[PDB]
Amino acid sequence: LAIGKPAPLGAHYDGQGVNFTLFSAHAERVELCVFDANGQEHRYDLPGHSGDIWHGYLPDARPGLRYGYRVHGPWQPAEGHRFNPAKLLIDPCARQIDGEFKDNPLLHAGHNEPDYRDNAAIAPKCVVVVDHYDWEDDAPPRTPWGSTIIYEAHVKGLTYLHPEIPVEIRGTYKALGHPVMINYLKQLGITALELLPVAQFASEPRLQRMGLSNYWGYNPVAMFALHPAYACSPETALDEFRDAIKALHKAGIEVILDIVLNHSAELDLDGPLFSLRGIDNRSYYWIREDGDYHNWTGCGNTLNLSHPAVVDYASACLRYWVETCHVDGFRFDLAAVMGRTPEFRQDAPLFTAIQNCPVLSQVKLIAEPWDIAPGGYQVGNFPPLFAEWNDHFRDAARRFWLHYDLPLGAFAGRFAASSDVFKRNGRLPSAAINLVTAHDGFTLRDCVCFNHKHNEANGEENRDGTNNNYSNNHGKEGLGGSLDLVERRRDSIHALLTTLLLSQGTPMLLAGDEHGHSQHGNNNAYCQDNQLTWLDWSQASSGLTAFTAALIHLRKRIPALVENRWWEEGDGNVRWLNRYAQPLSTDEWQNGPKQLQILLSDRFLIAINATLEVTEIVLPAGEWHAIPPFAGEDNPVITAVWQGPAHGLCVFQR
Repeated sequence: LAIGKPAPLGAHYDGQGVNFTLFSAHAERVELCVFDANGQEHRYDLPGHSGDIWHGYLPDARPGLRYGYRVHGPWQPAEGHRFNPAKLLIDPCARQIDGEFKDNPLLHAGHNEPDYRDNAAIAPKCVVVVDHYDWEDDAPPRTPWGSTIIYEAHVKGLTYLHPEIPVEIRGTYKALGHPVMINYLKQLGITALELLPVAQFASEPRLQRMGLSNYWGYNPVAMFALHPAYACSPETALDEFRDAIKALHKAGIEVILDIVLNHSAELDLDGPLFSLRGIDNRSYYWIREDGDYHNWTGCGNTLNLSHPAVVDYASACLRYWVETCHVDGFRFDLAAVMGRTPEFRQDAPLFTAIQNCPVLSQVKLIAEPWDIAPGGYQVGNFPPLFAEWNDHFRDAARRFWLHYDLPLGAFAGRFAASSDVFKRNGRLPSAAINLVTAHDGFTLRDCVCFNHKHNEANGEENRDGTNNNYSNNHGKEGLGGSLDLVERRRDSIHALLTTLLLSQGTPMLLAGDEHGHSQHGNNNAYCQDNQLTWLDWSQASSGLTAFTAALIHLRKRIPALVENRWWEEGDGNVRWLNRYAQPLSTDEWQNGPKQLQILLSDRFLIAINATLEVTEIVLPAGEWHAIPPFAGEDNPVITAVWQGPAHGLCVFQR
């Protein structure tokens, strides 16, 4: 093997061979492993070793070359070292994997002693590849944060059962860019399509043994590879995905990738050995004093995102998806791990690396500001470049409309972009990603049809999933029921949807919530790739869809919601009025009836009756007319006193 160069990261062909690079601070020797047409394996030590980077060059190596790594080093259970050359490892920067990660006993690295059985026969291989994709004139929409509306969707579930999409592309990357979806997305009014993880992932062994699979995809095995199962053309999925991205960009729609950098599919010490564990367990992961893993993600392991080599690796990965795939931003799963040096720091290595990266600092950065370990709760403590998922808005809103036990003041707070949380530093209202629901938990519809979760299909006897849903089945457990039950919850769904799309901040709507999508009571469908999870369009509600689309287009017309500036007492952006159209007093905010009016930019008014009985609300001065979707366009009815439904609302304009 030639000496090659200590960069770039991974394997890159240059016309006369391939240059292989691999990081490892504790490896004693690295063997590039190549395979011929007879499956026979050929091994070569990597000549190069600059710093902590091992490198080499294979002259005449052509794209399509299957390879893997074999790393020698200390096998010290107590010190957190797990080097086991008996197991073929994957290049952590591999851009394409060949093979499936099906459960197998040969994969385990070993407990106190390294398992000596060779795993080459059933271990997916990496594939040298070249990218000649022509981007033509694709440019980033760069949509203002003040006019952003995110739509969380699952690549397969979004179009798998869509009647208007050609059967052979449903559930694939190709579908995302088909005229049917692009048109729908545009007419609905969303600006950013956020996809559940698309970095090649595997199904954990525990899932495969239960006859299930990993549906969401929060279990990455190759962070630089595009998940092939969602591709129409697997051996060339990336081209397919980028074609869909061109289309979406042409229609002015952005693409945001949900991504996990906090853990790998290697899970805990009982999980399969794929890469990191055998390349440099000590460096890649957060190890405790006894050599075992720090389980701060609750997934088995936690990448040490503060380690310089890991920061390089991570930031290089994020850069790859932007430069090669042209995504418009990221949504970080269990983001707190990114700031976790031992403790969470807003100035942690990854954050400063992201902020100083000319490319990454230019895209949209969204975080789930926390992890499950003590000190991992970082709501409102992320760098000013990041926006944050506002889970407190999720629960607050649910409690306000479904439980009637939330102070009128707390709700007004959540509606005003949760200032008490983001109103610091140079952060704007848009840092608050408001959501009523998301992939985890109940769909919007199930929040009004179920009091309890029904996760028995997940195989854990309903022990899994959150127990704090703040839901209200309105009378009977389950979908359907009397016309009354149907109308009573339609009022709540309209109210929750309005709260979401009209609140100050960045709205994120969950795909399927516009049309009554249900998961039938399952509130943790992470392992369900079937109906109950896939969007059922043939059964979708056209009425609620239009109701939702009108809301989103109304928003774009309200200055107080699109300017993205904090509202100041009396500046005109908003006024809070009671049931008599009077400024709420001190008492009223504390224990007054849950009824108020929110007039924005003094031309739009939202009337709220969050009590259990129909009431009358006297509107402010002027001639107010209900507007779509609460009334028809060009509505001539002037409302002086609003007859408000129980736990409902209506919007007016003057």
